[PDB]
Amino acid sequence: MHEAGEFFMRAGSATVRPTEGAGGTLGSLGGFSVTNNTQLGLTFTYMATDNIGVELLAATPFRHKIGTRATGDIATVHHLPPTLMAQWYFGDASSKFRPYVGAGINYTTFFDNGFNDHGKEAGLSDLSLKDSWGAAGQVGVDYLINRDWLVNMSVWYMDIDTTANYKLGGAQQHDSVRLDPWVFMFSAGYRF
Repeated sequence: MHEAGEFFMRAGSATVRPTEGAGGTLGSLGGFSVTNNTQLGLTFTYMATDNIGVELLAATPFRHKIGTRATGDIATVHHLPPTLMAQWYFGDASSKFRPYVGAGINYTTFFDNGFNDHGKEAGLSDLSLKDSWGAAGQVGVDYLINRDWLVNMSVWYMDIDTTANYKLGGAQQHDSVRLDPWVFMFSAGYRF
């Protein structure tokens, strides 16, 4: 059984290295400040029945502080470490490694801190950080180290969307926030 209903569990070794500029086109706006820490989790890949499967990466709880010029740090904010990365096998039959092209999607949901005197007392405003989906296209390759276990290697580039707004005393805000740091996805994989 090397396809369809295949269950393979891996490690959640996500090496994040935030230190880029702003985007990657020809603009500059939306500064951010997040701490790097997410190299101790676990991944779970499951195939349906067509060389296609979903990979769920879960690790420690993400926590950081707002680093925008708007206020310059003042409120708290936490995201969800649990992300879903789709995987699809493109052309396979006999090779030295087990390639796989897919797309990593960052599942962002659940509320967080940030509220204040008026915000908290108003159960709104301040929040900003809302749910979103950080889908990004990328490829991956797994080296067959052993016959009972292998190693999966993958990486990212830049592609994520995040909504920043809420109800400010009875208003509808909306701020575009993106945070796609240098996160490396690599770890061992085994049938599970």
